[PDB]
Amino acid sequence: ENLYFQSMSVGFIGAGQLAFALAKGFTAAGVLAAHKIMASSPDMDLATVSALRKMGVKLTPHNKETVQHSDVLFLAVKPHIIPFILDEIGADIEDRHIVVSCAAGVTISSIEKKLSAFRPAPRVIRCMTNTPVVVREGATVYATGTHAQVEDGRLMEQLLSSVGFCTEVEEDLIDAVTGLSGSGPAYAFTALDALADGGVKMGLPRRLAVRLGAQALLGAAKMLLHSEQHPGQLKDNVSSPGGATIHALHVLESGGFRSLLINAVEASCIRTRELQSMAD
Amino acid sequence: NLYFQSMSVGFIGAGQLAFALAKGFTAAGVLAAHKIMASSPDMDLATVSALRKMGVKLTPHNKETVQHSDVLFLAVKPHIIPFILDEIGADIEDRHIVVSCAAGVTISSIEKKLSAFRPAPRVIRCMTNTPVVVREGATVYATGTHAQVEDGRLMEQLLSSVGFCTEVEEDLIDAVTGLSGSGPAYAFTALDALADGGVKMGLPRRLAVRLGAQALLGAAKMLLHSEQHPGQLKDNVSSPGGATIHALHVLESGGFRSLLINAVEASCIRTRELQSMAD
Amino acid sequence: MSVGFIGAGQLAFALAKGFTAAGVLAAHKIMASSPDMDLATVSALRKMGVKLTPHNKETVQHSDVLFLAVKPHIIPFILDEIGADIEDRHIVVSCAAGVTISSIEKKLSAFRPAPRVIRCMTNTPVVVREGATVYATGTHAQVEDGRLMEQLLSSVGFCTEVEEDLIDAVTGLSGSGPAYAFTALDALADGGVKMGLPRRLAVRLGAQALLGAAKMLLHSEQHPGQLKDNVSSPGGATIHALHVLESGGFRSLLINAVEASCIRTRELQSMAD
Amino acid sequence: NLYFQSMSVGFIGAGQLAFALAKGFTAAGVLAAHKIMASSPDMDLATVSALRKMGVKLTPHNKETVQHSDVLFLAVKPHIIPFILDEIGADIEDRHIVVSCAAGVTISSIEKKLSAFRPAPRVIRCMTNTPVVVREGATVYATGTHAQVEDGRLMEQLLSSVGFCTEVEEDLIDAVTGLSGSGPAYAFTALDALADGGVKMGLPRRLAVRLGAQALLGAAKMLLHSEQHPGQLKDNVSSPGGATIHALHVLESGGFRSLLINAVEASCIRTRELQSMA
Amino acid sequence: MSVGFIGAGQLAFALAKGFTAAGVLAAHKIMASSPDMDLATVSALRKMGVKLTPHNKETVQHSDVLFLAVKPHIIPFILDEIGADIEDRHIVVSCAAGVTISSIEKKLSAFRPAPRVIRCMTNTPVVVREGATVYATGTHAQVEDGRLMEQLLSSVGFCTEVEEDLIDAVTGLSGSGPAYAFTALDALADGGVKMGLPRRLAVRLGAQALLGAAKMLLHSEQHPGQLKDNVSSPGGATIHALHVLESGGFRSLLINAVEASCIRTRELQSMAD
Ligand SMILES: O=C(O)c1ccc2[nH]c(=O)[nH]c(=O)c2c1
Ligand SMILES: O=C(O)c1ccc2[nH]c(=O)[nH]c(=O)c2c1
Ligand SMILES: O=C(O)c1ccc2[nH]c(=O)[nH]c(=O)c2c1
Ligand SMILES: O=C(O)c1ccc2[nH]c(=O)[nH]c(=O)c2c1
Ligand SMILES: O=C(O)c1ccc2[nH]c(=O)[nH]c(=O)c2c1
Repeated sequence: ENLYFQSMSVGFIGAGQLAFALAKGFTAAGVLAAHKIMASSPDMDLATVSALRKMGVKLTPHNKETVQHSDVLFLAVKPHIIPFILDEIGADIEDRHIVVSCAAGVTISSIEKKLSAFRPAPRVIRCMTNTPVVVREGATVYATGTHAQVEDGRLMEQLLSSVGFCTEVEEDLIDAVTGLSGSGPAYAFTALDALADGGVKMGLPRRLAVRLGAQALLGAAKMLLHSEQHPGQLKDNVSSPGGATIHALHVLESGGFRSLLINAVEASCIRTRELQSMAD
Repeated sequence: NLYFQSMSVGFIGAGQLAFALAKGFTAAGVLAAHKIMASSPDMDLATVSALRKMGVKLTPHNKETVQHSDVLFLAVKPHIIPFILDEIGADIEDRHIVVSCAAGVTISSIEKKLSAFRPAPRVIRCMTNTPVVVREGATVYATGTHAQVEDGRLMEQLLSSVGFCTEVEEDLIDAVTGLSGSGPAYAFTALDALADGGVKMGLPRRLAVRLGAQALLGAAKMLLHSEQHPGQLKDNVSSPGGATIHALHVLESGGFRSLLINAVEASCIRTRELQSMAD
Repeated sequence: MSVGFIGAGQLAFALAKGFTAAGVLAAHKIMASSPDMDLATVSALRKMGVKLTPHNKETVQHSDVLFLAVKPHIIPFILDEIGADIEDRHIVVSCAAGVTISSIEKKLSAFRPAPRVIRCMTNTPVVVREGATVYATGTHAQVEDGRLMEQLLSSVGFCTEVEEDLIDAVTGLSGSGPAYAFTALDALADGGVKMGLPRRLAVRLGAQALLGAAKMLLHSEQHPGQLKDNVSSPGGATIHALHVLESGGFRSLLINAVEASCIRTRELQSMAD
Repeated sequence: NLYFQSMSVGFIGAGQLAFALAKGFTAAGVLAAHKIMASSPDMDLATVSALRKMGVKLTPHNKETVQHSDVLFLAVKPHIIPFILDEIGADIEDRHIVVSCAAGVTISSIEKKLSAFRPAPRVIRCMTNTPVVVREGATVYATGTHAQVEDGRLMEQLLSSVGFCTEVEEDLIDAVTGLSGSGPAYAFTALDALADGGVKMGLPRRLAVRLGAQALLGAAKMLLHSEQHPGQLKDNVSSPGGATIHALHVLESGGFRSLLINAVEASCIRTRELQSMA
Repeated sequence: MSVGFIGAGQLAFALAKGFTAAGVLAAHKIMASSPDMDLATVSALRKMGVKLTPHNKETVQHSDVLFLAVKPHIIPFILDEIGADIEDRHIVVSCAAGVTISSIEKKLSAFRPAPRVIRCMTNTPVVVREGATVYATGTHAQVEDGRLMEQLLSSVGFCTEVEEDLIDAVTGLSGSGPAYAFTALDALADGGVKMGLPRRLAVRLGAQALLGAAKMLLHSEQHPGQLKDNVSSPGGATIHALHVLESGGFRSLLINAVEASCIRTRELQSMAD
């Protein structure tokens, strides 16, 4: 509302799944006109690029053009690409820019070190988000850089709140957030596929089983978000004595279900830390 | 702009699912709380204490609920159902729609007990879940022998106000129980574990719970709004060599998918057992 | 166009058989050299019509496109043997797993500047013209070099250009993939035999099943999970079998395999460098 | 080809298998799409939409499919078969060849139900799979008590147009179900996982899927065109100390082979159960 | 002495090849009958010099010792086909797994009293004269019948008489044993290849290792655990490898195998009876 009237220009360096998801989310939110977004990519024959083209997002092979168009500039490329990108358009970053890095593991310090060689006070924000911004139910955290104004963090929270949950964190939490909510949707998609397989095994049509499993997970997550109760307490409320649910919970426990999800968060976090160590 | 002006709803049993439906129904604005009555043997229940605050009428006597109500939800444990039907069978009238939410309990068994008192009882079997309390439930129903077409349409309209609702053949309901009946508990277990993972890697517990729940909510919503297979949506998250595909490997190495299949199967089989013992 | 092979083991035979079955090369325009002129793969190229020789230098002098079909540990010795013989006309195509374009160009540049080098990763089903091939172009490979290589290798299966840093991963997937499939086919046949089928029939049916599913996926726009959903009737035989695969961590074993083959390929080159 | 000259085909059931066979048949040029009729209890399915696109005639009444068909494919679940035989049984004539594709359902059970209407029903039992849609199916069939010599011949020619087809004794069919009936789902599972492995090691998903499918297709063709044992072909692929033999070890360490045996066995046993129940 | 085979699959070929290699029977004094006169095992007996025929009755009329080398589910049909043709002179030797002497004698006694029946459990290495055979004598088998059978089958490997109730267990051990060994040899060769040996050499060395160890044990009075102790030098390579076998439950897998083959053999006969 107030952000739409700001008439912001947004740029994405990188035109893959995350850039498409955010562009789709921002336009569905009405905070940005699609034609006020510009995206660049070295490979213009990607499917995500054609989807962005149909939305009306401006597309170019030239990262400099994205930079010059943009007020808020998202870096949506892989971690090992970031230093080459900063070398290439570092001279084109202006005082008016806010540079938002979405690269997993890449530290504000490494970005500011590159950019400060060109102009002395680059405004940098580090972001970690996920694909459900496309349905305006993302989970986003951000940390502000050395030179990011207080108004810069409030602007970014306003923008990212339009497509889901958003909150400021200290940067040292972001690798862990990556393993939880960055990778989280993929754990859920895996779980939903498996639950549907279970529904089909027990005689449900696939379409119904997918719908029911997804509705179950959505409702449960919303319950927890609207409850101040522990998830174990909500689990207890579901499970009647001797009943169907408690029998199913036992077979999950017998396979170490809980430990697998802990293993997943840890593995994603650890990999995020070693992608940056390979950079560093 | 739905509102059932001439419908009175009663709950026999005042436990978790009764409160959840009454809360969902009232939050939806389709029923005034004062047109809902609930009966319970343990009037010191925490759920029976909350229903009073909403304005739901409470009574200790199942006969009062039956006499007050047109739509009668049977929200009791499965083994109590034949004792309930023995109690109020002679009080069932033509106007009544009896909606059983008892897991596993067949329409045939309910109709056989009620038909000893008055022929043609109108019976609908329901399987729903606790997220109706936030109007995001997953409900299926099957109509009995003597249920009229308007009965099912009315129940679907009512249960659609608190989440997804669709008609199914009765022999699918034990499997629905294993999937969406028990599913929220699988999700609560997963969210506790994901939060433990976040805490292990250094996040505060409160933030970890919030992020994990938001992640699951968003992913579920994506799937419901997409025509794409969940495997395609999974593919879009995982960048080559990246954090997510490394985490997906450790889920696979533990047989994560098989445990969720095991769970649906175990809940379904137990539902079939509970009934085969009722017979 | 004349083609030569340094090395005459399994992969050299598979390419030459595929190329000539494709009609893109005449067998008499192909030359192959081997140290052990007693390998069974050597006698097969003989019956095929390929010109044979023990001298690596003869192959170089007779061919324009030069395939290096030797084990990765022998490439430096081959380059040191023939490096003085490479000319402006030669396109050197290394099929050795792990071996970098950099390492080939370094050895050859000591003899003549700007060697034209291509790195290729292919697999044995080129012998039935259904291989899977990727290639990366070297520093001095001209534009027509890559296009020529794609034209040649597309005649024996799928072929596409990649950045060289993907090739070790390709090795773990389609380079080693046929071996995973042969293992799977042996095991599926054992399962058919356990359940009462004659071995010959069980082999034929399992192989046909795998061929048809692979073709379905290549010819469909749909995700393999969606095609899986279409096979599995509710409550049926297939979804019961898929559960027992999942319970054993079937998917993770295949991920483990691609990872292990890729990592070993990286080790083999690190030991070379 | 004079077998298929004036032949009309009907599918009772409009699910995934009826669609796959109708697509395969029309793609093969054996039958014309308009000469094919299908019936379903729910004309609002996903597959019934595609069949309408192809030009196949659709109806909600199975009696209409029977009266319009020479070769009648029963493409429904095994528990529905006795209900369908009760429904259309009085309409089966001496001209009809009844082809059951239901898993586990025995020729004897079908003949018993149809013999109450007319005494010599011509029955064939079939087990095929979804890759008939690209004419690379794997099909077996067994002929019933009253199937004429030309009947199995016609069936052989029809199903060979869409892939491999051979006659078997009926007592092998449950085992074939576990192997080539369910087989494609094992392959799709394996291809999804192999692509995940490629992605973990840095490949784009689209490329990883293409390479994995091509690897599987090429290996399968190699074995079909070779007289050699699959273990021999495996040995030819594995260079000493190399990448492939290292990957084969980790497959062996997880019992990869036993999982595929388990799968064939579980599918076969479920097929026997579905019949022993119904 | 004239010998016949009803059945001409793997086991019939192995016995006939072993017998004639042993010099105890002339190939022209051997007759074999099969329904599928197109099996590869049938053409091998042809090249060997064995007289072939499709008619089970011809084999019976031409031979004195009559081997039943058919699958266990076909024995009753064979007995019903030829039972009227058995005479005083015939010794009927059933090699079908699980099939009891009782069931054979019951079917044959309906035609002529006192049929002379032997039950045998052998294995494929009779083809190289290193088989393992046990036999049990029937109710009406004379004393010279057992001694003759031991003389014949000792020419193609180890042979001893047993009580019939041990034969299902023997089936699980030496009947199925060669298959366990072939599996073990394939896996040991894979291990040699992983560690850098060429496949042909790894197969030869692994097979020689197994042959020599088996011969050591047969020729020694010592317990296999004691011979194991003699191989394993303290701190050495062998004792490290034995630990990893133990950690995987190697011994229990072999016990599982003998048990599973024995139990299945009992099931197959229970289904027959
Ligand atoms: O590589 C991955 O698995 C992955 C997952 C989520 C992510 N979310 C985000 O905001 N930036 C990222 O790079 C990102 C990467
Ligand atoms: O025992 C349980 O865990 C359980 C779970 C979900 C349920 N949903 C419903 O509608 N009625 C029920 O009894 C029910 C019971
Ligand atoms: O040793 C191996 O496991 C192996 C497998 C496939 C290969 N394909 C190719 O093109 N060059 C290679 O060296 C190669 C090696
Ligand atoms: O139950 C199943 O999963 C299944 C799988 C493959 C099949 N192929 C066929 O031809 N008829 C079938 O019923 C069939 C059923
Ligand atoms: O089917 C089997 O696994 C098997 C193995 C060994 C055998 N040895 C013998 O003498 N008669 C048999 O039937 C036999 C059967």
